[PDB]
Amino acid sequence: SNAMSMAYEEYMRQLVVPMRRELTGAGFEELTTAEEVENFMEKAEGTTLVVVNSVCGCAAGLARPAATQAVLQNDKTPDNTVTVFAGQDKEATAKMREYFTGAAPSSPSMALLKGKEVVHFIPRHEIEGHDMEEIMKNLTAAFDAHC
Amino acid sequence: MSMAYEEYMRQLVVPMRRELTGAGFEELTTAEEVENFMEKAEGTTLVVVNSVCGCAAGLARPAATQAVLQNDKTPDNTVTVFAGQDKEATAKMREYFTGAAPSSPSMALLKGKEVVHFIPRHEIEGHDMEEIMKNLTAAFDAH
Amino acid sequence: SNAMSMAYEEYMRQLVVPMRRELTGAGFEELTTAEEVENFMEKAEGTTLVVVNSVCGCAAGLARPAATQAVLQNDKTPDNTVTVFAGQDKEATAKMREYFTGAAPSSPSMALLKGKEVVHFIPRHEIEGHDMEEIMKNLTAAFDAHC
Amino acid sequence: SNAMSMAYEEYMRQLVVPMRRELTGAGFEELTTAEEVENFMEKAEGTTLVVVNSVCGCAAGLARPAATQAVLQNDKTPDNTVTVFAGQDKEATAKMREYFTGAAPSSPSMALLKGKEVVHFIPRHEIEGHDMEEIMKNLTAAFDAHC
Repeated sequence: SNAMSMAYEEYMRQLVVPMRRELTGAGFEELTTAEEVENFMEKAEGTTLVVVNSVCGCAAGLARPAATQAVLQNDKTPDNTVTVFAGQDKEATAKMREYFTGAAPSSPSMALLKGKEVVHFIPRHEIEGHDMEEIMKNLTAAFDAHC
Repeated sequence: MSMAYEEYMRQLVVPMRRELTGAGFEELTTAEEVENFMEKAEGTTLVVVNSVCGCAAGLARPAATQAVLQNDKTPDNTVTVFAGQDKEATAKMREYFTGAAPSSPSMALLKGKEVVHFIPRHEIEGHDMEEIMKNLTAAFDAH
Repeated sequence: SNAMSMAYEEYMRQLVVPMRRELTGAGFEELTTAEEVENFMEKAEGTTLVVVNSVCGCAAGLARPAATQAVLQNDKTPDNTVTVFAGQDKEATAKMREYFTGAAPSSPSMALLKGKEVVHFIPRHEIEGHDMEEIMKNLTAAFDAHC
Repeated sequence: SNAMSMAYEEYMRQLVVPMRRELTGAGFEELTTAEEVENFMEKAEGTTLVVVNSVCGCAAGLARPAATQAVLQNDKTPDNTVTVFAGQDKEATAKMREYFTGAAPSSPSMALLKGKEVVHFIPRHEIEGHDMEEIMKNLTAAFDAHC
C-alpha cells in the first residue's frame, strides 16, 4: 500500500538531501521541475555547466567533486551552474535532456552550454572508471575552450 | 532525518507485526503493557519474541501461528514482544524468563508468569517448519 | 510498479494466505473480484453469511472463529457462506459493501442476507472488545430470526 | 524455499536498499560476498575504512553519518572505503571479520586498515552511547594518524 511507499520515498528523500546540498551549497542552482528547467534554459545567457546528478557511487566519488572543484579552481569558468537530479526529479531531468540534442541519456553526466546549446558533453562513460584528475582536466580544458 | 528513519522502520515492520496479530497474538509494546499482562495472565501463554530476521520470517512466526491454530490443545493467551523494535517491552518480558538466555526469535510457554517450556533461537535456526511445530505442539499437549 | 512496491505486494500476498484458509477451510467461498461478488449476489438464494475478513487481531481472535463455530453449532444456519478480504481484495469488498447499504464499512465485520438484501449486521465494534460468547450469541440469534 | 520465504527475502532485500545507498552515495564500495571480500582484502593497498553496516538505529543515527562525514570533511582519508552489511550479507561480513584478528564481533562497527592489517578498530560500544562529535574525533584522529 501507499503508507509503506510514502515512508520509503520520504526516507530516500532525506538521504538524498546531502547529495543535493553537495552541489547547491557550491552555487549550483537546483532545477527540480520541468517548468524550472524551461525557465532557466529559455533565458540562459553565456556559458552554463549543467550537472546531471545521481545517487550512484560515481556521482559521489567523481562527478560532484570534479564539477565543484573545476568551477572553483579554474581561471576561466562558466557564468552559470545548475543541476538536475536524475532518478529523483524525473520530469526536470527529462526536460533538461530534451536540450542535449544528439546525446543519449546517462547519469551522472555533464553539459557545458553556450546559451542553451551544448558545446561540450561528458557522458557517464567519460566519468565512470576514470579518476578525478582526468575528469577535472576534461572540464577545465572545456572551460578554457569555451568560457 | 531521525523522524524519516524511525518512521521508515515503523512502516516496514508493520507486516512482520501483522503476521502475528493476524494469528490472534496480542502485541505488548511497552514495559508497562508487559507487566500488566503478566500480572493478570491466567492459564497458559505462548510468548513469541519476534524479530526482523529471516528465521523469524520463514520459521518461528509461521511455526507459532500454525501451532496455535491447528493444535487441539493450545495456550489460553498468545502474545508477542518485538525484539529490537520494542526494546523495553522485550527487556521487561525477558525478565520473566529467569532461566532462559536472550535470543530472537525465541518462544516461551508460560503457566501463570512462570516459564514452562522454552524455544531458543538455536532450536529454530537450522530446523524446519514441521520440526519446530512438533516442538510447540508437544509442549501444548503437556501443559 | 517499482521493486519495493512489487516486493511489498508479494510479501503481503503471502502474509495473508493463512488468514484466508481459516475461512475457506470451513466452507466459506472466497469472492476476490468485483465480478465474482456481483456474480454470486445475483444467483444468491436463501440466507448468506458474509464475513468481511481482515488482517487485524480481532478478525483472528474473534470474527473468524466465531463465524466458523457459529455455522456449525446451530440447527438454523445460513444456506450460503462466503467471504471477502478487506484491504487485500479491495475491489471485492468494496463491491460487496454496495449490497450493504445502511451499514457502515468496517473490518472485520459480518452480514446476514436473505437473497441480496442485508437483514443483519455485525460491525467491528460489535466484535472488537467482545467475548466469543456474545458474538456467536449475536450470530446464532440472528440465524434463528432469519435462517 | 516457498512463496513466503522467497517473498520475505526479496522484501527485506528492497527495504535495506536505502541503508546501502547512504554509504554508496558517499563513495563506499560494497562487498556483498565472501569472494568479494577476499578478492578485495587480498589485493588491498594503502589505507581502507571498512564499515560494518547493520539494520539498526545506532547504524542509522551515528555510524553511517559519522563514517561519511569524516571521509569527506577530513584532509587525510583512507585510500579505500568499503562496507559489509551485517545481518544481510552474512557470508561477506563473516569473511571480513576473519580479517579482524582478536577483535570481537559487533554491529555497527568500523575498521581502519593499512593493507589487510587492522590499524585501528571502533566497536559498537564506541559508537553506541556517544554523539557524532565524539565518533568523528575518533575517526578523523585515526585518519590523521595513519590516513
